[PDB]
Amino acid sequence: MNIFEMLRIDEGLRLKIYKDTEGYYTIGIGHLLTKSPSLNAAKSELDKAIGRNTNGVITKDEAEKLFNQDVDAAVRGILRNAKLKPVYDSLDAVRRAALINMIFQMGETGVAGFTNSLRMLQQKRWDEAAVNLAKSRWYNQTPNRAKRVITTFRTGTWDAYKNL
Repeated sequence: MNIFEMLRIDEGLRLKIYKDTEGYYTIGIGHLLTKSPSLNAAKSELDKAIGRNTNGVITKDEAEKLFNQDVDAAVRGILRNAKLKPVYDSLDAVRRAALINMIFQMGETGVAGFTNSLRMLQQKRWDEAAVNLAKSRWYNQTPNRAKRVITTFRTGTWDAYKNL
């Protein structure tokens, strides 16, 4: 268990281009390709990102490389966000992955809005943070995933991912 496996499970890994919920071309582990409605355009973007003429199809390895790039971007983002940096800075390794998981799902700005829960996490008030997060829209919208992430924050272990 590592971040890649965690996200592969939570977000799912797609080897072919598809449309996200906002109707935007995406691939791999939730990797947004473009907001253009043009598939050719998405295809061009994809080849660039993968560094291969893929004709809209990628390998798991290529998805992982892609994923790493996103993680890196997420980390740089966190590091320039006054609401997230302090929490991230305080978190142990597994909890960091749980936070990055959230960013993958909702975007940095969206995660940064969980003001109170973030504070609790920074304070190491695990159960309190868990209870607070269980009240969220996010929890009620994608409960299975949210519950896994929450359990990860509560325990600091990968326990929620052991038997899926």
